Amino acid sequence: SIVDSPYGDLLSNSIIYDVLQTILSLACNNRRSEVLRNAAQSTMIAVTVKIFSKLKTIEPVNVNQIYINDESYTNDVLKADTIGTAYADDNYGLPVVRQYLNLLLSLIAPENELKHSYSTRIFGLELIQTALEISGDRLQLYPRLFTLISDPIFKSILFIIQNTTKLSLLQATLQLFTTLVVILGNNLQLQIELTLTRIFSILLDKPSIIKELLIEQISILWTRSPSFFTSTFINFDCNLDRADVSINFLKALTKLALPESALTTTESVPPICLEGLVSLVDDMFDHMKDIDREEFGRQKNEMEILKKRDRKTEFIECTNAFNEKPKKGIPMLIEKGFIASDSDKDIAEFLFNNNNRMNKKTIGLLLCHPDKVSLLNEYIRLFDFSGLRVDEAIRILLTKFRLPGESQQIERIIEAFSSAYCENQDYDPSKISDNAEDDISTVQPDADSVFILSYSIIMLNTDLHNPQVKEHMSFEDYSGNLKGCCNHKDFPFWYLDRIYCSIRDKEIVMPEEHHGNEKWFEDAWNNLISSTTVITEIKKDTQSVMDKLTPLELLNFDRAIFKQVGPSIVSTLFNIYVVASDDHISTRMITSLDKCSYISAFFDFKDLFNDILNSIAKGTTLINSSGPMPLVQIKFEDTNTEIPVSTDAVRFGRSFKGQLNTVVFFRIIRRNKDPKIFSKELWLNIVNIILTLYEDLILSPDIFPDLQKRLKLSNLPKPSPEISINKSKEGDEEPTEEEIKSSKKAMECIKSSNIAASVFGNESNITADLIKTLLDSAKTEKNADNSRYFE
Amino acid sequence: VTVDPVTIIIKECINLSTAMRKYSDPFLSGFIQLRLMLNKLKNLDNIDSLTILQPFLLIVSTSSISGYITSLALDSLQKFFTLNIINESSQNYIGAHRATVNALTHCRFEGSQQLSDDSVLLKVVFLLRSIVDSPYGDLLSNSIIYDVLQTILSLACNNRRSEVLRNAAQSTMIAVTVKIFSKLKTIEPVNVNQIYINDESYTNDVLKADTIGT
Repeated sequence: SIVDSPYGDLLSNSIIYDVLQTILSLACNNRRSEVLRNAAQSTMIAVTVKIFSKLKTIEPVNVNQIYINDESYTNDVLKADTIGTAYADDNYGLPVVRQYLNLLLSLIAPENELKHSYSTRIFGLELIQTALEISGDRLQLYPRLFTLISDPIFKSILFIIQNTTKLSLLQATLQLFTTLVVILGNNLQLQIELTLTRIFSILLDKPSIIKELLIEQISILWTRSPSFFTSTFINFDCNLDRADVSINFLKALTKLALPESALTTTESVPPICLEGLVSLVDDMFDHMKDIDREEFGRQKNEMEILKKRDRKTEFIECTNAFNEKPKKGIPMLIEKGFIASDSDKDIAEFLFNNNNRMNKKTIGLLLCHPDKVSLLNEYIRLFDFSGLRVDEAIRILLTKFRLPGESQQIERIIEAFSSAYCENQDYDPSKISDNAEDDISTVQPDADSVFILSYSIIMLNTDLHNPQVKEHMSFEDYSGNLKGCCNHKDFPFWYLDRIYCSIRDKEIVMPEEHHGNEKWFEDAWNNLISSTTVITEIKKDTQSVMDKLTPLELLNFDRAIFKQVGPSIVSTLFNIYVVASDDHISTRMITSLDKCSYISAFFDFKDLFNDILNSIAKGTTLINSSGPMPLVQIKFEDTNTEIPVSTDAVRFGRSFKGQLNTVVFFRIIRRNKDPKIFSKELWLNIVNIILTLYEDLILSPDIFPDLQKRLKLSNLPKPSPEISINKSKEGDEEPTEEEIKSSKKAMECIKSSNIAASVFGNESNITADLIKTLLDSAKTEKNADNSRYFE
Repeated sequence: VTVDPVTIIIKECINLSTAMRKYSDPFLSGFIQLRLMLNKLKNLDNIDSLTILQPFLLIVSTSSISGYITSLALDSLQKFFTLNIINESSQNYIGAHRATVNALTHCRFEGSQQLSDDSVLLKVVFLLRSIVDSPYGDLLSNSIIYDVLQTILSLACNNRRSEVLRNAAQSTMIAVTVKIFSKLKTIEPVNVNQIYINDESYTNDVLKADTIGT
């Protein structure tokens, strides 16, 4: 009651932190109660809602500044329940929300698995999910909370996904992951790539229940994320130095859609995969609302992003060559379009940009060379420091470098760092002594001064973050060691205090941490955190790259992804349509096939379009190439009609899939706008289906009667029937009432298929090929089996 | 707010559907239908909130379901409320909230031992307090709020329950009384000239027995 009131909002950070501690201790302590625990959980949920709502109305601080991650992640611990039996003294703000997020992380920490129960971890994940769903982008604006979400919370999420079996923790973890990807997906690209790769790996090889839950949550991911698979394609497949997340995702979905994949997997997965594929097709179709395909054809240039995306395989080959040996890799990179020129500026730019798919230790070993020492001077000139209190400069330098073991190369690295630090910061003669806590106008060492300070910093890190070294290093000893420093003077007390504390409660992050096993997950996440979340420069972009793309380029990306993943999708769609048995699933499948035909016709994919149409024709089971039931024409004694009872008649009347595919096929033919899209097999199939539908059933030879009336010729001779009877019941007993009504149903379907306007009158289907095939498919022989209609 | 509430709705729908499937028919069908309808959507406009809440309210009101399922349903309802999924900018929000409160009032279930019953009843009472003490609860109806008073007071006075549940019911009753008379402070007074005669009967309303539960 207090917290959810203005009086609560006028409290202090320490008080509200103690409130959080006590309420959460009551909520997540066994042996207390159940009703009391639920009340405490609801109270904690409400308090979190209020806290982050208050966070929503606080302006950001230092928007233009660059943040160097230095705060520790193990400063808050949930103290044991004992109730019964800026700075503090302010009015809330960022300190309380930061400490609350830190405590929540301590709840779900991957190194605290043995110290907390599963209900506590699920509750912590739920609290984090509520906080995210309340704050979102406004939370993304602030740097420390975004760091605590990027590195450690997502590390915990990935660890839980990889190494859990309770499935109740897994459900909460997957829900939080989906919430993160939906809300703050555009700023957590690397984490999403890693998590999705792990999920695909686990899903393609543990009980089936885990895979079912994984696929269900990831399914709820793609439906609601705006225009999925194409944002993923753009951000990952076309960005290089990453993995083809979208293409691999679609390939795994196609591999998991067949019933052969329904085996040794939960049977509810295949419908989910089919929904995903249908969603991709529908998204592509919706992207073609009003595009005027002529305009698409008029386009000449291709997006340079796609051009580089087509060059990715040779990029991987060049990267492997570079990792093997730089003296051979560099000529290979400069031969192709990756490296602009042999100028060291371009080489430094490349070595700075793509520090994700380049062996960092190999980079360090290469860069120690003399010519590579000149390259190193240019490369560190490429950096940007603007102060950073020396230690943050060291962190920046070591983010994308593995220091070689030998001391000579370390000396070269540190001296180049000193020179670049001097160059990138213009010192001033102020040089204020104590009683000056800032670093811009005050601390101003020299080249050898910062050299000594940086060597001391490295020594302090390697001495204070190794458990195998007895004792530690104190502030007094370190300060005494750094006597005889800048300007032959000593550093200020505040400066050394800050440096010592910063290197104390944070280990310097370095890439290529280990090589082996038993720490593979820690190594992977270290090579992730080394890239981001140590530097968080907010670009304040309006949205993801999706919105800043013109509709033509969006359609181009759709065309590329379809070119990659089309044949597989259409193959699995036809497979499941053949297997399918239910009415609704078959109708949805054939609608998806119709949309696929439309999309193939839009992008002028002749092979795919003819493949899908020919598959429809062969599934029609009406144009097969390679017992005999004579056809019977039915005329009543009243209300004269025509009911031809033939083999194909009953075969069609007892084929739901047959009629569905016929009507869809002729609808597709109706929609067509180009004649030079079909194939010879396609034209043969359509001419044959129309001919066999003319032999019997309902295709009257009244097509284009205007010409017949022009020459005053009579109606065409109707093909004779094999066994024609006239009924007086309104004998030899050939027809049956149910087969009669089945033939009537087939007649109704065929007359509803509007064949005449579908095939002939479309102003485009009338081309040389159609009439040429019509003439070639003629008959010139007088056998009895065909004399019934030969003339 | 600004957090695409349709995503929260679909998450709760898939959660409840998965729970029912694991525990194991019209309720699951309604959840699936709502799932599809919301999936083919982009915001919450042009669709009445009563349709969104109807499966959840129906699964709350039904008597022959397990306590775990209705507990999950009530948790989903409270998450819907606390995130303001249904607001003043939604169709039939008056009807939606009135239906939610009506379904809560006549809640029933069956299942496990007294601890689970106490937990689900506590969730019910918390949701009723959260909704009445809010503006939306102020925009309820006379009969609905009278029924809320009847149910909460009956639960409080019943001696066959636990102690914590009775304390929670007492606290909620005090809060609801405070809210009712605080609203009474704002109503424009009735005729101050005509003389009133106390012909209205003094005893017609008798507290009913507890009905929510097994």
